[PDB]
Amino acid sequence: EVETFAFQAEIAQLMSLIINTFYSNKEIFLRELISNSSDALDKIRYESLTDPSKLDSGKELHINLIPNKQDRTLTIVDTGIGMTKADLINNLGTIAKSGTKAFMEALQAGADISMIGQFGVGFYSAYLVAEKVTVITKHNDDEQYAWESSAGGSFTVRTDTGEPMGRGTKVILHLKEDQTEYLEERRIKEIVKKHSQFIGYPITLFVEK
Ligand SMILES: OCCN(CCO)c1nc(N2CCCCC2)c2nc(N(CCO)CCO)nc(N3CCCCC3)c2n1
Ligand SMILES: [Cl-]
Ligand SMILES: [Cl-]
Ligand SMILES: [Mg+2]
Ligand SMILES: [Mg+2]
Repeated sequence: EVETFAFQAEIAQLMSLIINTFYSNKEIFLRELISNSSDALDKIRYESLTDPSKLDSGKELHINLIPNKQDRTLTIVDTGIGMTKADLINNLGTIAKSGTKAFMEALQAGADISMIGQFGVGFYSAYLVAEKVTVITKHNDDEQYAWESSAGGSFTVRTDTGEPMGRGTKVILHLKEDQTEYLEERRIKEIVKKHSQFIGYPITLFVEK
């Protein structure tokens, strides 16, 4: 079964502002998702220091970037702490309420979309380049879930039946027709060097073949 939920009103409003505002500096989306992945890897490494069994689900701590020109997708894979069902459906949302509300105050008072990260809501910057986002995730304490939204006020959560990951998150960006530059090898490398040169984990760009 697939469950369907409404976004909270303020998040539906942020998503609509990110989709509708003319704004050319779209490349900042990659920094925000790599920064989220780095947070998740920090959390599992920290927890593993007092409880080594947390790494039984896998020891490697990395980020892979996987462009696919045929499917028009860009996938960010990490082996971080992953997210529970309750994270996906409400807990990460309730923590976002205040950053979302403040970011939207800041934008009306002159701030631009590139400061989204400073409010803890960088994930939604995905919607600068993607018409749909799929988030496949596995936390030690829960089962594998797929989250998915094409915006429009709702999102879905289902149990995931495909290729089981051990622990961590796959973000699948279904790119807009005019945003294929972000599948180009030299553009991904330019963006990673410019915005995220200082991440404490290996970032491997997979080449297509
Ligand atoms: O890059 C996107 C994928 N990842 C996985 C990285 O492994 C990711 N990580 C987040 N975090 C770091 C790993 C522990 C959880 C936090 C995180 N945090 C929040 N929120 C808390 C704010 O800090 C709400 C605001 O976005 N929301 C996320 N979303 C995306 C899917 C669920 C819905 C909203 C989210 N997503
Ligand atoms: Cl993760
Ligand atoms: Cl609908
Ligand atoms: Mg990510
Ligand atoms: Mg990810």
